[PDB]
Amino acid sequence: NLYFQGVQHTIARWVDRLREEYADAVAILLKGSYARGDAATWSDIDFDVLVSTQDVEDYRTWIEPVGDRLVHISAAVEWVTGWERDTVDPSSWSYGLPTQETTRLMWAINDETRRRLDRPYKTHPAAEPEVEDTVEALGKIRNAIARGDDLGVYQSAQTVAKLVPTLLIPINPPVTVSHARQAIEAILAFPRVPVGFAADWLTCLGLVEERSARSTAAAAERMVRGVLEMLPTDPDLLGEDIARLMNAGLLEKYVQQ
Amino acid sequence: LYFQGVQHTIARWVDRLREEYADAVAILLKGSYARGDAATWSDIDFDVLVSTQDVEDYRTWIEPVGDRLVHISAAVEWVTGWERDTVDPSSWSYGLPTQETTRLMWAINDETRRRLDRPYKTHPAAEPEVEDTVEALGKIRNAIARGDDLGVYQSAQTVAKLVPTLLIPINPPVTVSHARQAIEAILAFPRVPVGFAADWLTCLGLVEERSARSTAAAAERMVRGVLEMLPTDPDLLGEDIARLMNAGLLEKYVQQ
Ligand SMILES: NC[C@H]1O[C@H](O[C@H]2[C@H](O)[C@@H](O[C@H]3O[C@H](CO)[C@@H](O)[C@H](N)[C@H]3O)[C@H](N)C[C@@H]2N)[C@H](N)C[C@@H]1O
Ligand SMILES: NC[C@H]1O[C@H](O[C@H]2[C@H](O)[C@@H](O[C@H]3O[C@H](CO)[C@@H](O)[C@H](N)[C@H]3O)[C@H](N)C[C@@H]2N)[C@H](N)C[C@@H]1O
Ligand SMILES: [Cl-]
Ligand SMILES: [Cl-]
Ligand SMILES: [Cl-]
Ligand SMILES: [Cl-]
Ligand SMILES: [Cl-]
Ligand SMILES: [Cl-]
Ligand SMILES: [Cl-]
Ligand SMILES: [Cl-]
Ligand SMILES: [Cl-]
Ligand SMILES: [Cl-]
Ligand SMILES: [Cl-]
Ligand SMILES: [Cl-]
Ligand SMILES: [Cl-]
Ligand SMILES: [Cl-]
Ligand SMILES: [Cl-]
Ligand SMILES: [Cl-]
Ligand SMILES: [Cl-]
Repeated sequence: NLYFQGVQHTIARWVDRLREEYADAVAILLKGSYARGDAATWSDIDFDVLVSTQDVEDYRTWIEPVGDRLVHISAAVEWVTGWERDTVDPSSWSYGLPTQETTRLMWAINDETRRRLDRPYKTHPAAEPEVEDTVEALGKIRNAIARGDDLGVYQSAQTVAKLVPTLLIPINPPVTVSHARQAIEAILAFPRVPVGFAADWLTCLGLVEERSARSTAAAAERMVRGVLEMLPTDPDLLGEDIARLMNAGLLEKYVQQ
Repeated sequence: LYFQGVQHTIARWVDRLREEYADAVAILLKGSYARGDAATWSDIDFDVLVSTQDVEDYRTWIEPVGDRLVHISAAVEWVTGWERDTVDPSSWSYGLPTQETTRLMWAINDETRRRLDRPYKTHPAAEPEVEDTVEALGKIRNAIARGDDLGVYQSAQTVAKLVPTLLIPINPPVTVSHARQAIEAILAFPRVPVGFAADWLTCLGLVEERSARSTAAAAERMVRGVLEMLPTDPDLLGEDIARLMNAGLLEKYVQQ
């Protein structure tokens, strides 16, 4: 645990080093595990270096000694305006959940940049519901079952499990997450889910010790049917054609035929 | 006999789409029916390219074909944005270059016909992600140490999703047209580390049985196996990464 003090010193030391290196820098922020305070042995030191130069996107890596160990350091160098702007795009690592991308401002070039970038996180909105593609992936599962392709079953079930949260988010209390592992935690904790959710979702994701093509296909059939019957038929939320088809009973008829 | 009525349904839908979209310049058949490998639950997949800029919309019908219902979908998009899309890697291919099958059904003029009547649309391979593969191994290691099985499984999936970006440059070039074929092509890579085919499925979590312990062991084998097979080229892997590997420092970090 004296490793951790050497890392904190490495972080402080790197901030000044990054400044010296990037004349176009306007702000330097700590990200990831060390910004959250939950780092462990193999955690990386993660920096964003925001610059004034437009269209810049580069990725730096260092391996540096801390006592008798080496630590991995990384920096994403990015145009400041591009970095601020991506707050309107959903994260790709949260299964569609809205996110709080943890930031700790280390340095900023002036007062106004300081005031603007001194926030505990950068937000991202939820990914939109994908009813149609969830239903298609169930179709792929059924096709793979019919032809005896277990691997195809497992693959398509992952697609169903990756998409289902986009359906469950709107009918659950608002929750955000700050990192990938926590996304699994928030989803598993959703108060409003169909019967069997926890085990079914992990089976379909493939994050279990034991399953079969039969049990996996079964989990997906339960989940899709259970979730669709819980969804409000709102055209702005789900899409006009989708809500219409659900209200007409056509989507149900299709799935159950 | 069901698939024959589908063919007639397809032809009928093109006329329909033309009539509904005045701003249309082309309609293309995509997916299973464009490949000719469709089955019972396959969907009829259309791209409807419009002259109207910045348009992105997604349509859905459910239609009778004899004694069954068929799912029909249309992606409506600015013709020019559709065309520009070739510069980005597909999201569904584990980083493999792709040939998105395209069968042009209708085009507004002879020039549009010629610009668009192509057998597929291409996307390039995703670039190698050495750093993120190593980080995900780091996460697996932290997860094991705290007894978090789910964390091990999750971060092993990350390792497995990135490893193909590493194997592509040391293997004969291959492209795929759909997601299921991506798995087949990757399992068929001839130049891979010891244990690759079995381990990759284990880490992806596409197997009947594994444990946190066996999964971590697979990812350790894999990552160490793949890195020693990579050329230390700055253009391929990135400047820092190549330097660090050539210096021995990345290996030292991973094995410490
Ligand atoms: N995966 C987790 C890591 O993601 C990012 O870094 C990673 C970048 O996202 C990676 O960039 C990749 O993802 C970005 C964003 O999609 C793409 O623009 C880029 N072309 C693509 O290569 C880049 N090649 C490596 C860098 N470590 C974070 N900055 C740090 C985080 O720990
Ligand atoms: N996943 C396979 C399907 O992918 C696409 O469609 C799907 C679109 O890709 C989906 O759009 C999603 O993906 C696109 C592209 O990333 C995003 O721009 C969009 N915001 C996001 O919602 C849209 N919401 C549903 C539509 N069926 C293909 N056009 C059809 C294919 O069967
Ligand atoms: Cl992290
Ligand atoms: Cl939101
Ligand atoms: Cl799908
Ligand atoms: Cl998955
Ligand atoms: Cl998906
Ligand atoms: Cl994580
Ligand atoms: Cl967590
Ligand atoms: Cl209807
Ligand atoms: Cl329904
Ligand atoms: Cl397909
Ligand atoms: Cl066919
Ligand atoms: Cl071509
Ligand atoms: Cl995965
Ligand atoms: Cl990934
Ligand atoms: Cl597929
Ligand atoms: Cl295969
Ligand atoms: Cl190495």
